[PDB]
Amino acid sequence: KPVQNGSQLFIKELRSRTFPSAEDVVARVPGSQLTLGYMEEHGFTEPILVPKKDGLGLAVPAPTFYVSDVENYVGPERSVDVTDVTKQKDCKMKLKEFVDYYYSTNRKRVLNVTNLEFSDTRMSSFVEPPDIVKKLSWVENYWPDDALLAKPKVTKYCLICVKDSYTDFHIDSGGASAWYHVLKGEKTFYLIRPASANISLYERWRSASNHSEMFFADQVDKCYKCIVKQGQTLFIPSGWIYATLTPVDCLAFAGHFLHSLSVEMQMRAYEVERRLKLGSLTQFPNFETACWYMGKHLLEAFKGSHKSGKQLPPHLVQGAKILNGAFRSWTKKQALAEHEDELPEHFKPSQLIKDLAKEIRLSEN
Ligand SMILES: O=C(O)CNC(=O)C(=O)O
Ligand SMILES: [Cl-]
Ligand code: NI
Repeated sequence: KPVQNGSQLFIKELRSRTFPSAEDVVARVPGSQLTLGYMEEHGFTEPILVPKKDGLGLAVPAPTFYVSDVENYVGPERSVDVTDVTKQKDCKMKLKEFVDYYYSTNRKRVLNVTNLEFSDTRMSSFVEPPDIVKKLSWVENYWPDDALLAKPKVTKYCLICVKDSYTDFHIDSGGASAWYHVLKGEKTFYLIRPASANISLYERWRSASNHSEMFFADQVDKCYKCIVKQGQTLFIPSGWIYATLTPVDCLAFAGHFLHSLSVEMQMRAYEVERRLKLGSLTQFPNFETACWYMGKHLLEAFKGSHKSGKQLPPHLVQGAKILNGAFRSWTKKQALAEHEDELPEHFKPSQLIKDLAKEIRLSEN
């Protein structure tokens, strides 16, 4: 007799379990200290909690902004993805109907909205991602405004979760990093380090037919518990395997981004999700396109280095090597035309690869 993940009993069982504190792993940092220099010094390999939004350059509405306000600014008629936590099955419904449920007393069901991207709505102007995210983000820096392919629509999510909701262990799509801001309520994260063997266990667990009957954290050494409270912001690094529990009704904002400190992990995660073939619904759209733009940027940086007389930093050269490898796999004979759909206009992949390979050789000397 197995326990279904996200069921009433599961939650009761999970609430009772003791986990190691995120204390020893999650750094608490004031917003003004979260700079590019800080990220480079530490490598953004561990999650970071910023207890107050001051200095982050994050814009969000006041905590007097309610789910009812979300309905108004997003649009009552908007189709949204709703997860039935007690079944771990998703469905579609008008936001109006979810909001109706949310304000119901005697909720029979445990339902959440965790995929509402609002950048195309009136609510978009009320939220601006942290400055550090804009500084790190490959799309923000390298995807041109006049591009014929649409930017990955992953920059502004509104998360609405009722008390006792649960999101099972996962790695976010594209191995993207995340910022996560709790506006009202609190959100508990269960964090697992993306050590290589953990990643492999994760892939095997997730590919198993009975994954919903198995608590993944049982298979790893350390799963850290991190409570994120009202007004706090959590930055989750590339590749981290995590689940969440919602202790009280919670409203949160989040966004996802790729960056130059985790090229290797981004590719490893992308490779895993492609073998899993999930149709994630939360997929990082045009991950490959963002990588092509990064690759073009790196080539320009290499060429520029000859005029500046200053070498690119080692992690960028290593990043270039990893990207060039991916570029080769995506354009191989058998490498499909699913891959060609993600190539930006005006790209000559075989020429880019050859030019990057040469610049890398020159740089290494
Ligand atoms: O909000 C939650 O409980 C879970 N959200 C995520 O996993 C995410 O934003 O990527
Ligand atoms: Cl990005
Ligand atoms: Ni997630």
